[PDB]
Amino acid sequence: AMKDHKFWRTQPVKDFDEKVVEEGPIDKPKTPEDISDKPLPLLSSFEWCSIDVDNKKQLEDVFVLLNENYVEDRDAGFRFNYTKEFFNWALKSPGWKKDWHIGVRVKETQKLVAFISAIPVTLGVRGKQVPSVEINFLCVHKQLRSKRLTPVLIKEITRRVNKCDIWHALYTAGIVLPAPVSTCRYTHRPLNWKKLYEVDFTGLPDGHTEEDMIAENALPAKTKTAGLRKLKKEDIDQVFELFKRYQSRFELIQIFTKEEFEHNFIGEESLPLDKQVIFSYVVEQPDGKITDFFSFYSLPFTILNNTKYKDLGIGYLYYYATDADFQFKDRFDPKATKALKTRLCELIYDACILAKNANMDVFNALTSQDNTLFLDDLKFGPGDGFLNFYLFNYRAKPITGGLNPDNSNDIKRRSNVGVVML
Ligand SMILES: CCCCCCCCCCCCCC(=O)CSCCNC(=O)CCNC(=O)[C@@H](O)C(C)(C)COP(=O)(O)OP(=O)(O)OC[C@H]1O[C@@H](n2cnc3c(N)ncnc32)[C@H](O)[C@@H]1OP(=O)(O)O
Ligand SMILES: Cc1nccn1CCCCc1ccc(CC(=O)N[C@@H](CO)C(=O)N[C@@H](CCCCN)C(=O)NCCC2CCCCC2)cc1
Repeated sequence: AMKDHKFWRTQPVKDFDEKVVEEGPIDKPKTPEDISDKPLPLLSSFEWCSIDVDNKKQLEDVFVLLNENYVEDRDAGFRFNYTKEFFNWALKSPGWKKDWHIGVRVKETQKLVAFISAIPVTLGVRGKQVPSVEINFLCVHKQLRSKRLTPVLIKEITRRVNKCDIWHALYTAGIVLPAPVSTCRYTHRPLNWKKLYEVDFTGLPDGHTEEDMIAENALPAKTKTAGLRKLKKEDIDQVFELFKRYQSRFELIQIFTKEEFEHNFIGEESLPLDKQVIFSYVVEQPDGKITDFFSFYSLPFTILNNTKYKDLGIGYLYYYATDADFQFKDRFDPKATKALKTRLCELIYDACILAKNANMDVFNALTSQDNTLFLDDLKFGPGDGFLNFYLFNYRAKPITGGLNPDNSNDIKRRSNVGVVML
């Protein structure tokens, strides 16, 4: 259908038909001297803008913008609540630039009415290093939808990034578009089933009673794992080396330096429990050789439409890593596959205890990576929403996000997708 995308049909992206043999760039090489130094045009009523995260009324402009016009569920009763803190983490990774925090203020009043964003990252498509940028936070004010302002924001953020000599991008979106490299599904391990129920995040399956469900989803008040401790700087190297090792396993990943890792996993110390964004943990055995690591972050829902409650606490399982299976085999071979499982099913379970204890009403995950071994087992239910990963200017061989054709967790053949968008 690429032809019906009046805009996308002009972009360096893979296609629906097109099968590939050799993964590589889509445009004939370019160089910054080739790119325009002039920001694109926009109706006279509006002026481009650049957002300094460290400016307080600018962060404020964005936080408000997205807080009222960003992504909602398919039925519009819940909306993402990205907090200023969260922005402070995600928009300032190492290498970030204010020139890539593009805003679009209306000139007469200056009201921020559009945003699009890029932070730099280095991909690992089938192990082939690829200097790219990661895109996220594309948002246009509700009263400005359909004015086809988006292709501009893209055309403009692309332009700025080319000017820094980068030519590739990783972006994920829900809607279907040109080259889904892979796809995944969100799932939900209820922490506060009754509340989820009282705000219509879920319903009551027949033959069941709140007690039944409430008991069915019950979680221990204390984690069940020795060595289970929360990451510190001191660990980085072993951890980082551990993570690096583990993720080797997937066809599509981010190639974290050590710094743009520590930042990604240990957030600003100042912040209190109700503010904190990233929750990273590790398992330090007696001899020290920490063997386990997993993280998750907090990204609530603004419960629009409800009188019983105004906010939903949600914890998204982030990155994780474990030595189980590999020190064992070569192939992800059975005796080793199930070897991981039990160890995984044991980690995440504590993630759910941990997340629950941090006040998260529901714990989410994606059927990407080896999520599939523990999901069903750990009671992660099927979400109604899905996520599509894409690559701008790059021929990639379709990779795996854990879904059998009936959108069922593919427990056998897991997921080749290694990144985890924020
Ligand atoms: C190497 C450098 C290059 C780097 C750049 C790489 C690509 C980046 C672009 C992708 C950015 C998405 C990433 C994320 O942020 C995560 S996903 C988070 C996304 N956020 C939201 O959904 C928040 C709430 N929604 C809105 O704010 C939305 O308003 C909107 C901004 C998403 C879309 O704006 P709009 O509804 O007013 O439509 P429009 O008239 O302005 O433009 C339409 C054209 O753009 C495409 N259109 C509509 N929604 C789209 C979407 N989410 N992604 C992409 N295209 C979209 C369409 O396919 C179409 O074009 P066609 O004619 O071709 O069909
Ligand atoms: C990069 C990025 N980060 C965040 C967003 N994006 C990009 C935007 C495109 C990705 C996207 C769009 C919209 C959403 C919101 C969303 O889809 N929410 C769904 C996720 O699946 C949801 O809340 N599902 C819940 C509630 C929806 C109810 C209203 N329809 C569900 O299935 N709940 C039932 C769970 C239940 C299963 C059984 C066990 C108990 C829990 C998520 C991601």
